[PDB]
Amino acid sequence: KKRVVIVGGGTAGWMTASYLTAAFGDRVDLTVVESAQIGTIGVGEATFSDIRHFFEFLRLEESDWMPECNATYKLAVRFENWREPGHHFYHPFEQMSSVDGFPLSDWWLRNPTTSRFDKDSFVMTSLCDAGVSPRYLDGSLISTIAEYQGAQFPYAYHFEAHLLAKYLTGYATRRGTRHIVDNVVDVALDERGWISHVRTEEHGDLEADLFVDCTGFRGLLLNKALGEPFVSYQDTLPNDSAVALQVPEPIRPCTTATAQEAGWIWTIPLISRVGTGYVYASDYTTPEQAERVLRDFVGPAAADVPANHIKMRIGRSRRSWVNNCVGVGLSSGFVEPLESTGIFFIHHAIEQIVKYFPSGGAGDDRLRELYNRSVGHVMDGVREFLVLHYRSAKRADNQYWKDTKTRTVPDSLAERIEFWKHKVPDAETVYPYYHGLPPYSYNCILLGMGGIDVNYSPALDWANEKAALAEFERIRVKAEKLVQELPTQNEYFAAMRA
Amino acid sequence: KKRVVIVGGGTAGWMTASYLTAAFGDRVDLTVVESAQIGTIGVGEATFSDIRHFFEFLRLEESDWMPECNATYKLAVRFENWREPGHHFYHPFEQMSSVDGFPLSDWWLRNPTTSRFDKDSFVMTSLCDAGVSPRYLDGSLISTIAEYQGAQFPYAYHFEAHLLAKYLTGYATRRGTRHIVDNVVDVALDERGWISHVRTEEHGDLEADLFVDCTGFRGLLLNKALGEPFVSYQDTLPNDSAVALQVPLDMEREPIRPCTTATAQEAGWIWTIPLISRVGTGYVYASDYTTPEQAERVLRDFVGPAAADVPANHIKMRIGRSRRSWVNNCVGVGLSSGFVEPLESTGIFFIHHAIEQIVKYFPSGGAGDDRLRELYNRSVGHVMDGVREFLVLHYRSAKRADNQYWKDTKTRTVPDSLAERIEFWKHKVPDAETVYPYYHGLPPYSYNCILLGMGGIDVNYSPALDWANEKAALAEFERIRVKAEKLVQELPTQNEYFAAMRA
Ligand SMILES: Cc1cc2nc3c(=O)[nH]c(=O)nc-3n(C[C@H](O)[C@H](O)[C@H](O)COP(=O)(O)OP(=O)(O)OC[C@H]3O[C@@H](n4cnc5c(N)ncnc54)[C@H](O)[C@@H]3O)c2cc1C
Ligand SMILES: Cc1cc2nc3c(=O)[nH]c(=O)nc-3n(C[C@H](O)[C@H](O)[C@H](O)COP(=O)(O)OP(=O)(O)OC[C@H]3O[C@@H](n4cnc5c(N)ncnc54)[C@H](O)[C@@H]3O)c2cc1C
Repeated sequence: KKRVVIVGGGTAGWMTASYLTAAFGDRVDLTVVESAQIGTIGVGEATFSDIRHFFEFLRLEESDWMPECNATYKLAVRFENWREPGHHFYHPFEQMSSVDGFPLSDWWLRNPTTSRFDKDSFVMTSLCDAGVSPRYLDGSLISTIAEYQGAQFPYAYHFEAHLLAKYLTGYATRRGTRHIVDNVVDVALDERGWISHVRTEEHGDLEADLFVDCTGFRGLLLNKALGEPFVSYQDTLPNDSAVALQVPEPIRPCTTATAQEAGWIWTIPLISRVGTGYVYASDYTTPEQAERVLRDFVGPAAADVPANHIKMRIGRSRRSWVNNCVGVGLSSGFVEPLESTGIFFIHHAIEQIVKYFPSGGAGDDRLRELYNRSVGHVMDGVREFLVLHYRSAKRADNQYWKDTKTRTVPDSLAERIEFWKHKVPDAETVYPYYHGLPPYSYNCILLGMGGIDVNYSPALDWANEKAALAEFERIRVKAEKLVQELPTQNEYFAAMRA
Repeated sequence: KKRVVIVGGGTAGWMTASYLTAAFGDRVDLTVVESAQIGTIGVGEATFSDIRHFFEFLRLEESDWMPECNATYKLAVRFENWREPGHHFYHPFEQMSSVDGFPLSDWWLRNPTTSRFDKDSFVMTSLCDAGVSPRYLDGSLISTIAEYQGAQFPYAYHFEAHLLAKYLTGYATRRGTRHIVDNVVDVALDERGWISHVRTEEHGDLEADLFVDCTGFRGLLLNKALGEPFVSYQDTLPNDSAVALQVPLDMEREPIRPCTTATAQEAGWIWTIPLISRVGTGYVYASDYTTPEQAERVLRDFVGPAAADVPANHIKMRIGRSRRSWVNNCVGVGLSSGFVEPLESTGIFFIHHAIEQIVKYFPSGGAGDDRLRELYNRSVGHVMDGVREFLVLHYRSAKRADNQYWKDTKTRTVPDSLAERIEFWKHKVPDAETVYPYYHGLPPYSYNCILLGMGGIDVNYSPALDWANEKAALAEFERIRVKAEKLVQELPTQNEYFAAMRA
């Protein structure tokens, strides 16, 4: 009978408790200890293509939780002004078809229907441009995380972080999770360096077979108590700061990432407000200037809203599971939210905690090794993907954007980029370990950002293009039909609440 | 405009010609040169989970080609006597379900319904045991190769190799392939080491933008002319020889079993490939442990009196792969590129993958061509290296240890990465995280089937399954059991199915 103690009551702590509750029911003992004094990070409002697995694993329907979390649909990230002023493109959550053995991006490079690869190749692009729900009013859409990401439309969500945490708190406590409001004030280690207990101020000492560090950037257990080194990603991704605001027509079904002079601004539309933030590199602009740029970007509704200034710890713990302690969430690592991967890292982590859950006996070192390899691959792969956003962005208007082309690139990515100049990204040339990103994602960024010239495959000069023309026409016909038929998110969620 | 000259008219040459015809039509000029005097290898009659992509790419229906090739269905490989005498198990061409994030093999280890993982977890196992067709008499089953292998039932075929070659010859020649029957007697190189032409005995010199070496083990262009080194796999897979028979049988006497059988022997294993009118059979063996004469005797004894007066085909195998399969303007396809023993019938898979990749990385003649060749070589090298690991696992996990040969399977070299995987697999059944990470045509369920069937390595179920609710897993095992018992009562035999196809 295993006991798990989760330290931290942010999104990471309550996702962990709820997921473990859904996986193990009352057969594993779960305790969350969270501080009333120490706040959560206060952001984290957009998700990634994994996310439908999480809510379905909890056996929750969208109507169960979306109204309570002011949640909306996220069908894509909309990138504005990365290639050039006034240009936008999408990374949509939608599989890219292959025709006669070549991805649609290859055919598009040879014979584009329009100048917009995303518009020609994915229906979700038109839904985002039109501002419609992916689901009809009758509810219809137009087991592992990986399998859910393989769905035709593996869409995601926007939500209020605090409301999701409160929702998941009720979900987990109603299903047996013990909820302690207290500070962990000491982490006691035994002679072999394992955690023997966490000491609280008022609830005594908590023992467990597994301690989950969900304490955020501070990494109280994994980093402080166990001394696990942290590996910076700042050589390749200099953005180290953010300033965020919550500020009270069709709701656009995507996150917007609008490139700025020293970083980029997110727009996350919720049911009753917008979450917004400027992620920036402090070497290139000040917190004062970044807040000014953000408030100016939002406009007069951002006048007297309080700013949340955040210094980010960018990188990952060398190992996320050390002895009897596993870091989940910001304690394990973090990269800038350009593709909204933080909750994906949490979700992946907790799926892997279940997968590699220890017995207490033989094999546990190998299970921990596999766990650590899996989470390290996800973060290292995503880091490559994020670097590609900056390395392929065409804009070069100032020192910041010029430096994206000269700074460190992971060596393996540099080689992939050289291949991608003549073969569009595919399974052979993408980071080969699971990191949540199928090849179409790389295609969307590479072609959208527009800074690297990509050649279509010479074979397409001799292949008959009839099937490819037919597939582009099918997508165009479907997109124009869907845009006329689907309701807005406003109407959809009004009916859901009703 | 572009010119491709294919040297060799075995399975590799005509698969290449027909595939390029289907990919490019008449927009590329194709020539096959093949020797009337140098025969083909004379074996290669079972295929792999990739294969339905090939025929569909050529826009062929099963009724178009199967009767002409005396073809049958291959739903699995049946491994006999590898674990222990009298034991069999399958590697079936059927996806393995996962329940609540764990593969069915994990749940089976915790709570097996029967002692047979393959019977409990795959419907195709029962079809093979029962000897029935995967398709009803009405034809119903119960764009890239990888996507075809992802089908629920990515089944394969048996066929007469020479009849398939003849069929593909007609297919390609009727669609514009020039067919030269002649010997290539010289391969001339230009100053930069590229092939300038191939000289034939009677048809002059042939130039091309791309030469495809389909000359078999001899590798006339890739290994001889261009000097490309060959990398032996014999450290890990010692089987180096084969003796084969084609045995006519009244295959209408009894149901044709829808699988290849691999029956372990004292110094290797014997294949049985059932066709419409005969059986292809052969003994793959290690020459250090038995002689050709003893191997032929064992094979003839295994087949029985129907092998009387049937001539034996003794084959020395070249086991390994070319260091690079595409060098300058020459790409090796088939045995010229590499070979591993046919334990999982992967040779035609290698050809099929190679020709798909030839189309994928087809050169322009200009910038980028070195990178395209690099990607091609990496892709085919990963396929062969991954399949090598998978084959080694058959021997490394086989329980039988009754003689020196089978004892030596446990002490022989194992690729270091596979040795590490095996240590993980003792506590986590194979999955995407632990299997060879590059495409090699083998999803994780394949590793599970071999690991659990061979029975020589103890595997523990995941500790999490002690706390996970097993209702959904029991429901899935029951669903498979119910479906399998229904299907075996309803499906026709292959005999009936193909009799109606011919009608
Ligand atoms: C600027 C920014 C933008 C982001 N945008 C996104 C996005 O769009 N999408 C996304 O998915 N993710 C996003 N993320 C990531 C996301 O915020 C985190 O992945 C997620 O919120 C989980 O945070 P956490 O629970 O790990 O840490 P926190 O929110 O910091 O929670 C830490 C918890 O530990 C508790 N704690 C700390 N010390 C103690 C102690 N001694 N005793 C008891 N309790 C203690 C605290 O009280 C708190 O409950 C963003 C992050 C940042 C910084
Ligand atoms: C024992 C054994 C069992 C096998 N079993 C299977 C199996 O079950 N499944 C499977 O998929 N694969 C199997 N394989 C592999 C299979 O045989 C090959 O994948 C396939 O037959 C392709 O052979 P090839 O065309 O490359 O060579 P070959 O059949 O040797 O053909 C070579 C061709 O090149 C020609 N040639 C050679 N030199 C010259 C010259 N100078 N001029 C002109 N022409 C020339 C020959 O005449 C011939 O046409 C097996 C192989 C062996 C050895």
